[PDB]
Amino acid sequence: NLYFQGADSCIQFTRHASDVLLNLNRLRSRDILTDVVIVVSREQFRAHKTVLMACSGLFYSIFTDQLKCNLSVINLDPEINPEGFCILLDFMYTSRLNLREGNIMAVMATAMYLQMEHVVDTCRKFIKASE
Ligand SMILES: O=C(O)CCNc1cc(Nc2ccc3[nH]c(=O)[nH]c3c2)c(Cl)cc1[N+](=O)[O-]
Repeated sequence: NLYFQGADSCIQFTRHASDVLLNLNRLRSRDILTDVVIVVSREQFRAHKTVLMACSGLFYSIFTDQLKCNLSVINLDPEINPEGFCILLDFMYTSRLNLREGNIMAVMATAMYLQMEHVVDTCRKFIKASE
């Protein structure tokens, strides 16, 4: 699937961006070219620094710091919920946010810590609606 757009009339591929993420998530599943371990409450999550930086203000700041960009292990605040992190990491790699009544507060807190503004705002709206 392709279509035209812009004063260019440039060809755009509809599924290209989502296909790239699908493939990045496959690399993560197979531990191919992963270059960082994120440690949350003694659980370990392998990932790609570029994907993290593309989705999170916190990770953008870390991995653009000339000192911290060389670390292969990054520890998060030990009060961060690991399920909250796993939900957001999955979101980064898929566009899908598995928000539920039983996890929304943890996910929101985690998204605030990671500086994922669109997710925070979304959690706020869903909390607002249920009051
Ligand atoms: O059967 C295959 O081609 C292997 C399928 N698996 C796979 C494929 C890719 N990239 C890939 C490969 C060939 C392509 N030809 C294209 O036009 N685009 C392509 C993208 C990545 Cl990055 C991870 C995985 N993976 O880890 O599973």
